[PDB]
Amino acid sequence: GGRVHAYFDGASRGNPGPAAVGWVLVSGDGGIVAEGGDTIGRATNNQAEYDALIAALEAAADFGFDDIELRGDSQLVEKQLTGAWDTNDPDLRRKRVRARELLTGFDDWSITHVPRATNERADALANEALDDA
Ligand SMILES: [Mn+2]
Ligand SMILES: [Mn+2]
Repeated sequence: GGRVHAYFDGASRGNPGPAAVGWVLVSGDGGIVAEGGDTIGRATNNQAEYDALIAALEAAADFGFDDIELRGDSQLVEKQLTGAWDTNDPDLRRKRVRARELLTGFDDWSITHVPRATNERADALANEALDDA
């Protein structure tokens, strides 16, 4: 039930190195119903952006929304998720299958690119968690 705008962001300090995720669930009247930031251990930049997507999807599914608008600032996640790009990387393939499994739970979905400054809150959640690692 209901629409949510789900922001997500990864942070990582190596290839791989210490990494974290951040995510924010907004209603349409603009309330932050839930948000999160967590350390995830060692991961690449691209892994952390995916892991933040998946954490956002899991939170939105938990809250039982039926219509999700994903908002993030990772080209690689967007292009792969929408099928514009593919990858050989079996790990990122698995993360896409997981994201798509989660998406199948919503009646409708979308994804939109926002500049990182627009994604400031998810970015702050990820980085504050990472700064504490
Ligand atoms: Mn990002
Ligand atoms: Mn960021």
